[PDB]
Amino acid sequence: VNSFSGYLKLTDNVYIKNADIVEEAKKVKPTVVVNAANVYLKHGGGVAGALNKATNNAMQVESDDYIATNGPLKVGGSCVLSGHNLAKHCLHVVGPNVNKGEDIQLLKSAYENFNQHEVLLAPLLSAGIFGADPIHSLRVCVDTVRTNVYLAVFDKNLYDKLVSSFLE
Repeated sequence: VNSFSGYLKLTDNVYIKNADIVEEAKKVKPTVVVNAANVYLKHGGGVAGALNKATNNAMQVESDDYIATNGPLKVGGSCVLSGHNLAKHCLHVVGPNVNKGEDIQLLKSAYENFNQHEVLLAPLLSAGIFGADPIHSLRVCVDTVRTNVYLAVFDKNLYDKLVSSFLE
């Protein structure tokens, strides 16, 4: 349980590894895995699509049920649902999509949800199709999160850029 191996320390509580977050979740068995969700919890692509596919659509079925009760999430908000076979819990967090004009300030609010959980396996929020600068997103993470965060970054080129920008 929570057997993280091969992570590089960035700060006392933020670690990083060049790895696939789905493969890590299966090896590590974490208490919490974080999903880079959208407000409708439609796990179509990116991290969200990969995590959902690894549950063979169990996560989407549960998410559809939650959205029928609560309506859409808010940007900056989150919900804790089942982790299915990847984790005990999955924390679905909505970061801002700056392509759509959503406020980059809200990325702080997004990361703040991490502080309700003592250890998390997570991706960088608001990267990819959400349009934010990933190095900037890591800055906000290390400024905001006070609990133990293990970040999985798939792209080796981006991984090297991140480790350079933080330790060089």
